[PDB]
Parts: sequence; C-alpha cells; structure tokens
Amino acid sequence: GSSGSSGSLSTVELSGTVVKQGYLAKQGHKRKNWKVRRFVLRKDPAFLHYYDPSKEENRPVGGFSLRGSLVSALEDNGVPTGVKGNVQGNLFKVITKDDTHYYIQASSKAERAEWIEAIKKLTSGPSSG
Repeated sequence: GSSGSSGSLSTVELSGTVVKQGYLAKQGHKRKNWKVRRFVLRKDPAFLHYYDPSKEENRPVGGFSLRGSLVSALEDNGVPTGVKGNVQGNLFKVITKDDTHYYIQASSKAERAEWIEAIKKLTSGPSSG
C-alpha cells in the first residue's frame, strides 16, 4: 500500500478553491521521457499539487508552493534550452523560490496559457486588468 499519514487532520494545502484542474506531463528522469500526471490547481491557499494516475493514491505525488513561485512559457520551439533530447511545443516552466524551474506540459496549447496565467494568479505578477 501507499500512505504517508493515517489520515485524521483536515486538509490544508489541498484545502484551496480549485482554480484549475486537468492532466499535465511533468519531465523527470527515469521512465518514459515525459509522464502524464493529474495536476490540480487551488487558490486560498494558493498551491498546485499533482497525483499519479498510473497509481492509485488519493494523496498527490508532490506539490510546490505557488506564492513564492513563478511561471513562464518556453518560446524556444521544439527544445527549450538544454533539456534531454527534445520536448513538445508550447510548454511552460515554473521558477520557484529555489530557482529550480519546473518544466511542465499542458493538454493543449491553450490549456498551457491557462495553466500558466492561472499559476501566475496565485503567484505575484501581472494579472489584474
């Protein structure tokens, strides 16, 4: 089985108003090039978690803070800059406070901009107006 904590306390990070939901493809070593994962977007609190579909676990596979994070698109066609092999088109990265830069993919070209603008919302940047 798989489970971190028994499960008593009340949700927190995942206790935010869903702002965006769907399936994305996060880039990570091992396994196929890119793996599809169910990403969830929340607000107040502002967080973004994702769960592995291939598996069967309520809890997310990960999740990083949005407040102190960033998001951008990868203009560089085909490949971004120095990513293993190549990558799809119309992707986006997320620059966290640790200047990690998490590369993710959207279901559709639009889905991206959406998943992007969305994140931004949570984070501090352009949105208003």
